[PDB]
Amino acid sequence: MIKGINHITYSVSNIAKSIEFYRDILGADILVESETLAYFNLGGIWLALNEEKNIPRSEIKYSYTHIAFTISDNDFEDWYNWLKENEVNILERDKKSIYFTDLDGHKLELHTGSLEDRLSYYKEAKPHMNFYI
Amino acid sequence: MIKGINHITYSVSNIAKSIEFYRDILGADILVESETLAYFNLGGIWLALNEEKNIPRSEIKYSYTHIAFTISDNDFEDWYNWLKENEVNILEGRDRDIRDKKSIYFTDLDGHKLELHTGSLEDRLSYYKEAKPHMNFY
Ligand SMILES: C[C@@H]1O[C@@H]1P(=O)(O)O
Ligand SMILES: C[C@@H]1O[C@@H]1P(=O)(O)O
Ligand SMILES: [Mn+2]
Ligand SMILES: [Mn+2]
Repeated sequence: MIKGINHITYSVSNIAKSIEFYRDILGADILVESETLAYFNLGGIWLALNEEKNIPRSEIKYSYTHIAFTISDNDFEDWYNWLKENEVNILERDKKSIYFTDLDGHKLELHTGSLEDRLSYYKEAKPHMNFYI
Repeated sequence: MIKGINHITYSVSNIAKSIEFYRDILGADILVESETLAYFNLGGIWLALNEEKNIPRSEIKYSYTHIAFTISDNDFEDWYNWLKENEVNILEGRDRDIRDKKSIYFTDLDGHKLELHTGSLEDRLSYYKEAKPHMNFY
């Protein structure tokens, strides 16, 4: 049986610059680094970067695939301004969300809502969906 | 401050067969379904599938980007055998020292890379501190 999330690994083109992004902009706590890998604690999640210099990274911009992290409604504005302050690549009852990318186009989200919030909205607005809970 | 993981969302080309993959092979608990999306509990994580037509998905098999989920050492052979039984696209792992703990790498129907891993971050840091002198610790 799958017991929980273990780790998130991102392929990056420049470990040095990507480390700066995750550490200095998202506040990830660096644990180890070499020339080709870095590990972080980001919101209690084991984050790993592995440098891959020469792989194709053209198609990633087309996919809605992403990982959302939790922030407070209280820190929403503060995050938005900090990301804007840092020339971060921000993308344009659902609750609030900021979408952005790291340096290699990996889509990330800061979200203030819960699974319960989203289920309740869908029960009200979209009762034509199938609900199992 | 980032408080923790909120959800993981995959873009899928055929949501019907991606639902069967996550539900019937990985044992994700399905919560919601429409023609365009599906929500699961997988290992206490909010997992979302979003159907997207005509996105190019050929480059993804070249990237090491992936998400790893925890299984028990006790369940490792049963997981492996189960993914084999269901003709899952199991990938050739990297080379593995005993201290790296154990892993099964595979993809879903859209080539997203997944890992079943039996170790902790603590185990890896412990392995690397003893075996990896080209590494910096903090
Ligand atoms: C720790 C980073 O995911 C990689 P591994 O699967 O090569 O250990
Ligand atoms: C629910 C899955 O995250 C997607 P959303 O960002 O479209 O809400
Ligand atoms: Mn999202
Ligand atoms: Mn891994």
